[PDB]
Amino acid sequence: SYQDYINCSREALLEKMAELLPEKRLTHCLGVERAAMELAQRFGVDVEKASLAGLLHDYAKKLSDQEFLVLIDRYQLDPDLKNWGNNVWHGMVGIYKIQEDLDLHDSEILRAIEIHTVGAGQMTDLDKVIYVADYIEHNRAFPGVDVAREIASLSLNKAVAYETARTVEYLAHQGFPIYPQTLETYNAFVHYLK
Amino acid sequence: SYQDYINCSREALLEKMAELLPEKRLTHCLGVERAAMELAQRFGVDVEKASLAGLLHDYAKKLSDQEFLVLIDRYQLDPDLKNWGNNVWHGMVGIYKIQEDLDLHDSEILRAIEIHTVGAGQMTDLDKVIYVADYIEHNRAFPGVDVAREIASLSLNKAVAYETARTVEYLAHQGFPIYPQTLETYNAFVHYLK
Ligand SMILES: [Fe+3]
Ligand SMILES: [Fe+3]
Ligand SMILES: [Fe+3]
Ligand SMILES: [Fe+3]
Repeated sequence: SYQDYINCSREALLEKMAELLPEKRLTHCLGVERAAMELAQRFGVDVEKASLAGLLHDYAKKLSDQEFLVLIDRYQLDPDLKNWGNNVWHGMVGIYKIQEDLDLHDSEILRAIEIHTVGAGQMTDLDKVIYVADYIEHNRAFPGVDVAREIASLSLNKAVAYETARTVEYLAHQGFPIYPQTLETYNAFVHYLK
Repeated sequence: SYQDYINCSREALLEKMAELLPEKRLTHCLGVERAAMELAQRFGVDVEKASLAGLLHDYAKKLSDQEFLVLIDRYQLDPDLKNWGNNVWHGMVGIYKIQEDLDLHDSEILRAIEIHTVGAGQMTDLDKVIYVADYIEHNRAFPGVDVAREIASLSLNKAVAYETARTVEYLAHQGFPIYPQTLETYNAFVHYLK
């Protein structure tokens, strides 16, 4: 059960998340919970850890900038984090809020949430499951999501590679800064595209 | 004159480069020489240093992999360079071959050639001139070169930003590894797009 990892039931968690997040965002989290379960089954990851990490991954999406800056100071995190924003923070810093609120201490689940946006050069299978689940969950509708879904049916690594390449491509297309850890992920996984 | 910086005349250099490079590549170098002169005039860079760096920038384009690996060892360069290829090497390592052949010691010209492919987070105006000249020289015909040319008529910094964004976008589109220094350039300049 979820209570093996957090301080409340799944039902209790959903009630709490419904207060924290817009409807569309909670719907997304429920989508990631489901997609993570399917991917974990496929690729030999604990379905329960995948499901919970999937539900929780965007728990901190709506924290204010000030709250994130407070957490960076309190946990004495990488000071460079102050140069970024919500997209980097909600996973990389938001894990601390999740830990405070839910008493989540499982290192594997925390790490999967931590890097769900930016990845890392080295990712566990759980990390990859959450990273991909976020991109392919059934509520998502962006051009090319069909390709991501097909790839994810065959190869977890190629799915990470594809998603990361598309993210880097889109950020450069839009003229947004690219977090350096994102490139670390990109360069580590891009060989899987062939 | 060019002989103020190298061990031969411009005419002598062109004869030497004609033996080293395919016709199309030498034509390109002549295009960069010209574009660098125009940009340097516009943005307050020594036109002579810009012209020479422009002509020389791709001097080492046709060195073999083995020759580059030999130079990395001989000059005890960043060992990570062995994980890359011609695109990174011809500037970053090729400067040593240029120095050997032509007795080029001017630090400014060498640096501009060194980073003409990947840029850096900190670039001199000469560095930016060569970086942009390479992209907009009159022989180039790629979709969007007209936009690059317009931007370069107004802002050197925005031209660097635009070129770097398009390069990162294209590398990710194609599924090629992105040299980390390229991202350093991207993140440093992307603010100029606005
Ligand atoms: Fe997220
Ligand atoms: Fe998400
Ligand atoms: Fe070049
Ligand atoms: Fe060139």
